[PDB]
Amino acid sequence: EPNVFLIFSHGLQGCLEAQGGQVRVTPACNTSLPAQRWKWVSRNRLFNLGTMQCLGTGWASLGMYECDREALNLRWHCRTLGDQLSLLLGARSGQWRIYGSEEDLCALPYHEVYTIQGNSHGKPCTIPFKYDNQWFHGCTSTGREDGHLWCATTQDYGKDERWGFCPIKSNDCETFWDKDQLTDSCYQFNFQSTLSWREAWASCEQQGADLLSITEIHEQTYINGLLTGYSSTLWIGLNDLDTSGGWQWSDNSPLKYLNWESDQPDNPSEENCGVIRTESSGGWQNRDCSIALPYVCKKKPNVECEPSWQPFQGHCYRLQAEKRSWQESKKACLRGGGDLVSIHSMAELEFITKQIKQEVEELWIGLNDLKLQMNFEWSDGSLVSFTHWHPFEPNNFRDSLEDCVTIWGPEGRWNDSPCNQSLPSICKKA
Repeated sequence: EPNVFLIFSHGLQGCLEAQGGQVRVTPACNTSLPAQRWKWVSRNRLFNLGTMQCLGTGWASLGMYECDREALNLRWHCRTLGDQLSLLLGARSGQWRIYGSEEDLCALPYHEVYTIQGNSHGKPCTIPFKYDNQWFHGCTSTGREDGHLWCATTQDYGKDERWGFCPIKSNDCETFWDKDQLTDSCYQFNFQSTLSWREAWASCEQQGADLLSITEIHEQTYINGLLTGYSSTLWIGLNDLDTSGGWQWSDNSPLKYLNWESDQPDNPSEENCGVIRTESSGGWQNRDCSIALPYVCKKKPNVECEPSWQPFQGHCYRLQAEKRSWQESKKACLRGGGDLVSIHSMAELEFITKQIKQEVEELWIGLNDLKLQMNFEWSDGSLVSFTHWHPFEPNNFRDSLEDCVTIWGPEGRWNDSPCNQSLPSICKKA
């Protein structure tokens, strides 16, 4: 019902129809009628709800045939379909569009829907498929008692007995999820499935979810945690993929907590997607995004300033041209009754970079990991709600221990560097 649509011709002023094995175009289009209702399916086949059959011709013997029929041509490219109909039917501006909205017929293609459990290793729903000589164009609950929506991963479940569960967008977390009662976070460890990162990213999105994000040390300890006793290597949605940026979370979460393996990450150019390993007791490694590994999903239900200080929104900001270590830079802020600058918004980053930093190369900012290594916090106890690393940053967490963060160049993105280094700094108080 969501991605089912009606084909329409302006040149012929009528929608496509199917009757038995013959195709007619009728000017009076009613969405109520299923014989006029179509949807895209696998193998570039076009599926009809009313007839529960596919459109095809012969290698101009056009009509409607069973999808299983291999000897005919049942394949259609949406981008040419409009042009083809005009040829085989004569719709002699004269273009073919979706009935409701003037959208191309490629507006709602068939998305591979990835399974979750079952003897099928996450393999996508084969649509259509045949159980007990009945054609299905989606997931059905018939053949179960628990009522859970399931589908097959082959042309014939009677012959192959290959099945899987269906993804369900929801705001509860039951049967398919474990729940952390401290944070209302629901996690899903798909040990058996084997999908790419891009494929896995999809399978999570399909469930009103996304790939894992470990934003706090508590999350890692909890997960460490649920992995206990098991053997696997799982995708986590830690990517290097933003060409113009460093590491980030697939859910645009702030990268404040790290748990890389000792000699990791190596090959940040070829291996752009991160994984969690049980063997390292929760440690992170980066691998090739093309490889097929299990994955983990995560979802959550439901001013007048001082004289030398320029203002932005709630707070006042000032530049210290004097060069110092990170720590001695923070002290000079205290002497001013403020702390090292803290950034919580992109707007705040632009101002600080455009108005305050100006044409100075590098600057210390409030971010560090001195309290606990690998866990970054702002100096003024502010929440880390924003992360804007430069490409392949951060990288100095295992080499320096006392790892501190700087703004670098015009763009305003960040490098991490030992607090050894002497640079200018920016202060912020209200």
